[PDB]
Amino acid sequence: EAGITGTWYNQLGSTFIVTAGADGALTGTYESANAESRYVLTGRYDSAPATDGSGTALGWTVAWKNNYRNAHSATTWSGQYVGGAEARINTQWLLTSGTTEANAWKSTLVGHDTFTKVKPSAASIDAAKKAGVNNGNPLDA
Amino acid sequence: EAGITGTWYNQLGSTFIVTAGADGALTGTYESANAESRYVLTGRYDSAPATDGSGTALGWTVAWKNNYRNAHSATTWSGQYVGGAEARINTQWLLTSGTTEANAWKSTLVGHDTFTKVKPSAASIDAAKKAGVNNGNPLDA
Amino acid sequence: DEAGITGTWYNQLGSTFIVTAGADGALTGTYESGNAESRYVLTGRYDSAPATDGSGTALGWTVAWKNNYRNAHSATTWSGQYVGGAEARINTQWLLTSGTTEANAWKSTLVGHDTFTKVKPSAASIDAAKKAGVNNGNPLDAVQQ
Amino acid sequence: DEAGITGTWYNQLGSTFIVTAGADGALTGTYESGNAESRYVLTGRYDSAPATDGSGTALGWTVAWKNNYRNAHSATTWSGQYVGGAEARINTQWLLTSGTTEANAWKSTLVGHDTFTKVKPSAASIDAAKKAGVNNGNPLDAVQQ
Repeated sequence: EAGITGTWYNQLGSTFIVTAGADGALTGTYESANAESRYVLTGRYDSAPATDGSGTALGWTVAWKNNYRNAHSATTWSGQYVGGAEARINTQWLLTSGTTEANAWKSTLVGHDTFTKVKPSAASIDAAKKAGVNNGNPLDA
Repeated sequence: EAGITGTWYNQLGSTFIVTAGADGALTGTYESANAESRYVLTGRYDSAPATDGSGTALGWTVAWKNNYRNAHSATTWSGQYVGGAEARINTQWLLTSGTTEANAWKSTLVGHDTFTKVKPSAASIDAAKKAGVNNGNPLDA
Repeated sequence: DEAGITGTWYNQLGSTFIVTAGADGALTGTYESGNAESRYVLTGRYDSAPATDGSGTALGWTVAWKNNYRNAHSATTWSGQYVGGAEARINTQWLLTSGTTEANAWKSTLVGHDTFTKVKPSAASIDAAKKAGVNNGNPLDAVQQ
Repeated sequence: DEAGITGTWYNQLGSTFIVTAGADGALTGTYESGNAESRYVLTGRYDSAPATDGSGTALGWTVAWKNNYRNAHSATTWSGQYVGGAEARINTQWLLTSGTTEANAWKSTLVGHDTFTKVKPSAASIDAAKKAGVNNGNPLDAVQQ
């Protein structure tokens, strides 16, 4: 809640800006390390998590359309928030593109992203970058 | 848009009630074949799809908390809408439970759901049911 | 399950795999789209002693999409379970990973699902499947049309 | 890649697999959590002639979680790619499917990711990994503690 609301950064400096509402809503924007690269997001989170050391389940969606570009696709992230001095949101994502029926087999990509509250540097932003980046962001996005 | 807004039914009679807004918002509820089993959903969809026979990309999230139960989990569906006389929404989903760090390996289930606009019968609602149902709905939900 | 799994399996698009289930848990065979150019080696594992409570039989297999004719520089894994009976079926989830550059790693893996039965589908069935959007885990480029 | 893949690989929690890459594309070996009771047969496939453009080497493998000691009635597949070099690495996505009843089929398959390198992690590294939430694709019940 207090912990989820705010700005989050992935492995590559992509930026997730989110407000967690009292009622379980997630609202915000997803962008790159640029208004051309900013997209609306919305989701849900468990607003009354267990108090046993478990993470807080959540998920959200970005449709990759804004006033500048349309990639005809949408990503959903499913994951959990873990608070603390090194707070993280660990996720798995699915990126589905609109396709014809014949191409439906290649409609959905899968991956994983970890978000933290401190912006990374180009060192760990490029090394880790050579480690295999995992944006669920289509290039056009 | 006109085509996505409305009530959708999965393989097992689970019910997805959604409004597609002009701006790309999805808002609605997810429920069983019961207010105890109704949960808020929110998502995004491509409000300006290609006109080449491709589907419309979309996704949405349910956090499995309502005023009756809390499963401490959230499902995201990623998929595409295909319109027509047998309109469908084909999806893949991820169900992540809040877990401790040690149990994070079993935090996320994966599956697939197809939604159509006509409510199925118990025949095809139980056969197809013996065919292996795929709700992304945790039991407590 | 050794006897129940061994044999030819079809998806609803007609893709075919031929597998031998070994007593030791091995799965060995081929996956094909009809012709040799579309046929690939498969190998995997299955639970050779599953629970005796009505549960399915966990299994998985891999196909690397290289044979003596073509190479799609990719590989698919299928993870799922066998259910025996007069309508025996293998329900799976698959992952198709392509070799890519580092920059393209994030878009290296497709995910999908597919179901196999022992009954060859008719063109009819094959036509409605295609209609319900194709679910195969083979890349089209593995297919010699 | 036959030479680069053959050998022992570790995840950041210390799980280990030992694989031989055959010239023909086969992957053969074992997966273990230290002791025999936690060791399982693996088999898979890899692209034995990958692209010559900087791309990785597509591969996959399966482990059914049955050995001579225990049986978890499940199987995992890993799909991913090998990247060679002084910091050689195998990046994967995995699917862990348990045999279940029909009613529980919807919750039969876990998904996750894991990365392997040729360097055994220290307890330190192992401790921060555990901290960053465990990513292994083996069920705990496959592990003899």
